[PDB]
Amino acid sequence: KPWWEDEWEVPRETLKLVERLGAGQFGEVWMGYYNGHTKVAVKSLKQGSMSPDAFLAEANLMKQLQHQRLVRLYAVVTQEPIYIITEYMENGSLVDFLKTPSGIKLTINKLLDMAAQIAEGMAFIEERNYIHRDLRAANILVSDTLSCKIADFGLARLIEDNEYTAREGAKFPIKWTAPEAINYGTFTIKSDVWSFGILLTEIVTHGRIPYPGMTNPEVIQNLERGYRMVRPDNCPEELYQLMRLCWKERPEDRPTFDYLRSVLEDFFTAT
Ligand SMILES: c1ccc(-c2oc3nccc(NCCN4CCNCC4)c3c2-c2ccccc2)cc1
Repeated sequence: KPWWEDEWEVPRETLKLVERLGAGQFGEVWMGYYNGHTKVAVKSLKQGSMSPDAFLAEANLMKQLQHQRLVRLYAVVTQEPIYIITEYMENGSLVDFLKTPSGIKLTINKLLDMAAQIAEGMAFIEERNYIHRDLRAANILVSDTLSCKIADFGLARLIEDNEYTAREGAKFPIKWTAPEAINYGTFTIKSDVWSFGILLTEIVTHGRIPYPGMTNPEVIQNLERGYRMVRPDNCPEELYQLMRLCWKERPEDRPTFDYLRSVLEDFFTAT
C-alpha cells in the first residue's frame, strides 16, 4: 500500500534515537523510543551504501511473518534516511549473550530451552513456506526474560516451489551453510535445518566458532569424507545426535523444525 495508507509508516518525529547498538557499511542500528515511552530498535540505511528498495524489502517480508518467536516489525520511515523500527530485545545477540556473566552461568537445561525456542520460531517459518538462509546464533536475539527470537530476515525468501536457487556469485558462510547450498546454490528449509545443527554447537559452547581449529577448505574436505563436526566439549550426547540428524547427507532425510522443537522440549522438561 502507499505510505499515506500504510499501517506501518510513522512520522520520523515519533522517534528518539538514544544509544547505538551497531554501526556498519550499510548503516546503523540504535536503541530508541517511540512516542517517548516505548523502547524500540531502529535500523537506519546509509544513503548510497545500498538500494533503498533492497533495504525495505526486509520490512515488507516481516509484515508477512508475525509471530511471538520472531522479532516483530514495528514501523517504517520511507524517506531518507530510511528507517525500519522493530521490537527491542534487551539482551542482544545470542552469540554475544552466551559470553556474558549471565550467559556463562546458564544451565544445560536453559540452553536446551533456548534451542527449542529457536526451533519453534523456525517451525513457523517452515510452515509458512519461507526460508531464512542466515540462521546462526548471531542472528538470534535475546529478551530481558531470556526468551529467544529469530532476527535478520535479509536473506529470507518465500519458497513458491520446494527450493530457492541463489546467484552463482552469491557467497555464504561456509561453516553454517548446507552442502547443497554451498555446491549448487540451492536452498530449502532443509538447508536451514543444517544451519540449526551448527547453531546448536554455538549454544552448547557459549558462542564458540564451529569446527574449532579448521579452515573452510578443511571443513568441506572432511564433510565430503562423511565426517561431521567433532563433539564439542561438554556437549550432551543426545544433543550431539540431534545435531547429527540435522547434518544428514540427503536434505530430505533431515528432520522438520517441528520435530526438532518437540525433541528439544523433551530434552528440556527432562533436565
Ligand atoms: C546490546 C547490544 C545490542 C542490542 C540489540 O537489541 C536489539 N533489538 C532489536 C533488533 C536488534 N538488532 C537487529 C539487527 N541485528 C540482527 C543480528 N545481526 C546484527 C543485526 C537489536 C540489537 C543488536 C543490534 C546490532 C547487532 C546485534 C544486536 C541490545 C543490547
